[PDB]
Amino acid sequence: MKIEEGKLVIWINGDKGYNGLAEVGKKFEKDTGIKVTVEHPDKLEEKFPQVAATGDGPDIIFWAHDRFGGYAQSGLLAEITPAAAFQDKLYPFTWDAVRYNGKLIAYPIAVEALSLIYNKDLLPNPPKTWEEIPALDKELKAKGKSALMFNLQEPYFTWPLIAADGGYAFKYAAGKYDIKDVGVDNAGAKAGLTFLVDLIKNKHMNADTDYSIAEAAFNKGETAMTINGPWAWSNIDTSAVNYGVTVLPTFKGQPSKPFVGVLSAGINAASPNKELAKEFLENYLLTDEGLEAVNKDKPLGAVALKSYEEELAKDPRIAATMENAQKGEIMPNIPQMSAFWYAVRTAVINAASGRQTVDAALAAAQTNAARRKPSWRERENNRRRERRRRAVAAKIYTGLRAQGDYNLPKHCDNNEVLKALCVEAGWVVEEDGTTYR
Amino acid sequence: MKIEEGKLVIWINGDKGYNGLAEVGKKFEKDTGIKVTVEHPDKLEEKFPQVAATGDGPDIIFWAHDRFGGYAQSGLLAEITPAAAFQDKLYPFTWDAVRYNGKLIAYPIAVEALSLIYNKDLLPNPPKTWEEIPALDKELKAKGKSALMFNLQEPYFTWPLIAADGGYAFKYAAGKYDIKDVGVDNAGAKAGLTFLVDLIKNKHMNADTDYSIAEAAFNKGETAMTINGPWAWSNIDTSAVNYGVTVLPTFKGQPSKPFVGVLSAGINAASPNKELAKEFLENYLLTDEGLEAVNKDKPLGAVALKSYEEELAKDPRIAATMENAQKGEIMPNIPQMSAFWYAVRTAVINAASGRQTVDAALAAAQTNAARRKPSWRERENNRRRERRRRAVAAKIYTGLRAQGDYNLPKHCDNNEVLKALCVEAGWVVEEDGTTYR
DNA sequence: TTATCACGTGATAAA
DNA sequence: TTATCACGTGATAAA
Ligand SMILES: OC[C@H]1O[C@H](O[C@H]2[C@H](O)[C@@H](O)[C@@H](O)O[C@@H]2CO)[C@H](O)[C@@H](O)[C@@H]1O
Ligand SMILES: OC[C@H]1O[C@H](O[C@H]2[C@H](O)[C@@H](O)[C@@H](O)O[C@@H]2CO)[C@H](O)[C@@H](O)[C@@H]1O
Repeated sequence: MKIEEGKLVIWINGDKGYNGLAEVGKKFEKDTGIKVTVEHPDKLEEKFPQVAATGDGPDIIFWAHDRFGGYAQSGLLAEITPAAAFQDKLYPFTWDAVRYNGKLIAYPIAVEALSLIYNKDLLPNPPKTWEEIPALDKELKAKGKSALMFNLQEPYFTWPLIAADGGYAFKYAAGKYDIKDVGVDNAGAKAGLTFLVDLIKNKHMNADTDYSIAEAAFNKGETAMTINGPWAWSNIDTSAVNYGVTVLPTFKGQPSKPFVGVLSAGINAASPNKELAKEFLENYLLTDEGLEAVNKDKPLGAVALKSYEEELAKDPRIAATMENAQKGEIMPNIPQMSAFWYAVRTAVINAASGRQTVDAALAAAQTNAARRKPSWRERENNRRRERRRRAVAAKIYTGLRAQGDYNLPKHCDNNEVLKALCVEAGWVVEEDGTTYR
Repeated sequence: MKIEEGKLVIWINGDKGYNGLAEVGKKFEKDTGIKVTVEHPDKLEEKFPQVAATGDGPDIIFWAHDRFGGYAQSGLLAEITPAAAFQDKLYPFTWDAVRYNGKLIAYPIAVEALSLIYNKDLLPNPPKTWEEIPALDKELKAKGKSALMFNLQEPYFTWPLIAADGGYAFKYAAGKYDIKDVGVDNAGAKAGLTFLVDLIKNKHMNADTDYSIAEAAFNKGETAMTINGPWAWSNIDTSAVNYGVTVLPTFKGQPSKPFVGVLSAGINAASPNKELAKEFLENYLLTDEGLEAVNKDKPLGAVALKSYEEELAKDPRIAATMENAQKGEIMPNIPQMSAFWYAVRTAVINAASGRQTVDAALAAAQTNAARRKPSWRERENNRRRERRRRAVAAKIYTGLRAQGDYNLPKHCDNNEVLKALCVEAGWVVEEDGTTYR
């Protein structure tokens, strides 16, 4: 898709309140005539850097702030320049999450953190430590239930356990993140992931469990605990499960440290609708009535708008979310974040399946998370170099074929030409190419 | 995942009644103690041939019959051997759809065909031809609505229009399909796709429209028509849209010819649960109460079970489905079907976007749909041949380097060794490798 | 059918 | 950093 003047197309993840955001777009259209289409395509955070490099893509893209710095480095986002009065409507730290190289690159919407979700009926007293989960599962298995199921395919859900005992992504020193200092391979990281793998080896968890599998098992009352964000609450509300949201369990006496995301909206740098997107975001979405329509669909978490967050903060589920977010850290937005997430995703999946041990999976993840992505020109230098190496050799064999009179067969590879050249220079070449004078 | 003795894991597409099928699995577990997990992973029809080749994968896989012959050729499915009395409970033609090389390779469940779905309130008199859709869109656009939106990303939804004027997939002659005779590049195929592209060029349809985009626009009353199967009816029931299901529009005075699918269940050839899967499928799912629980979730279409289909056939939506299925054809199940679907998917997307003209997109699709997939041994013959070609050359240069005394530099590519060999034989080599005596 | 060379990125390493 | 050779499949074609 290409965006056109006069219409607004929005991308937002399929687990967010896209139907509520479409209501906000319908009110926008009612007051300005600008149609607003909300879409939730799969892997949007991956498709956007591909399509936006040539002017394609949506007008607005919704994602956690950790992806936007990579978008900004590639020149895909329009600089966000809201009035000082509007910046004051949002919490400063939410603005910090969308500041890259001194510039605001997106509008912050909501603060998201994973928490522990548990079935009050099956488990009135949720556990406080990770270590007492294997025993808890033994009790529930005798009843036909399981202790805990959560998404093992995305390292977002596993990172709180990895980070508890000291595992970290990029070290922050003296005002900046050091991208060569990755801490996914330390003792704290190995201890957390080994406990995860140990849960699978002892049949307390399934390596293939994914989002929908874990969501269904909890919402059907088959498992007593899940780990998820505020977006998942509305599906449990409609189910018959009476649930609570509380602090994540400790590991080795240390709190789980979830990576905190700030759902943000960036404007495509190629959109002839920048003013309309700025108007819709500032005056329609980032208002009480606008965030309410989205929040009633799928809860947003702790919204960046002060006026509406003073209402939402009364929800004890939001207070638990903040409790977990205080125990965690706001994610970096640096372009390296995507390479960090891929490497950890592979490390968690490979160790949970048994394809790799914990030590080997994390050692390679540390190398990958710090691997410098080669520039386009570097790739091009290599391609041209090998193209030139072949062209020189091709010319040589072209000259030997046309001028050697080498008593060649009708069809032969250039190796047979090279062999003929060797005997002419006084060499002996055997069949496997062994050569001597 | 690997399957284990005593439990049943099922894969079914995410647009089908997986929650209803889970109810059937829960009743199974109640009467036998065998837990049954229903999962709907993305692209299951693609993951199954990958994971099942090494013993992984689910116990049972649900898909339209067109994929199963390729699974059977790869040896991934257990032969289905139901008693004669049970075969008689299902319509013979549904059994034919799952017969490959004389053997039954799956249990048939339901017959699916696309129909025309329309909003009765916005459009009480649905159109009968494709040709009158562009004018109909002009009327609805002035009201703020659109005429027709359907999935343009999957060629299943576009094939009825391609096949109307004479386009076909594989020709059937003398009792068999000829896999070298592909008819996606004839005048009938070009005419149907050109009309599709013409709908996009004249702004009546969007090239990027996908399933969820089309489903939402119809279920929100923004478009007057969509093309979908019976699985989509329950989402429109919960919406406020008053809809009807009728025959697909004609093109060039000829009926649209949808490819008819038979939702089938195959048993993994690597499952130590074959008897349990056979028991669950025959005595729990393929019963009235079992198909009812699934059908109440997402409608199945015209079920293969005679006793329950005599009930469902009274539904006028099912009668329209059958009306369309009679105008279409049962899909082949031959292994080439997957290569046919990929080629047409690329042809439709490339022409709808403008990356390729209709003529070029269909010409390449015909070549691809008939392209013989090279055997593993053929791939291996090529790999070894090039490995051997490099090994011979490597030895030669190894001998020249160690015995030439060629006045070489410290580091040089093998091209510089070859150059030195040329002057020793009496040649002149320039820098670009131009050589002569 | 088999065959040759192209092709761009990977594995490895000198510096 | 740049450098070399490996690597398996693609483009092309003789037969
Ligand atoms: O798992 C890697 C993934 O983690 C985070 O993604 C979250 C997202 O922030 C949430 O809003 C929600 O959608 O769950 C996602 C995990 O599936 C990072 O934001 C993302 O960049 C990263 O790839
Ligand atoms: O579009 C190619 C696709 O068409 C059919 O898939 C259908 C399927 O049969 C229906 O049950 C439903 O899920 O919609 C699908 C299209 O998205 C073929 O069965 C399938 O093999 C083919 O790839």
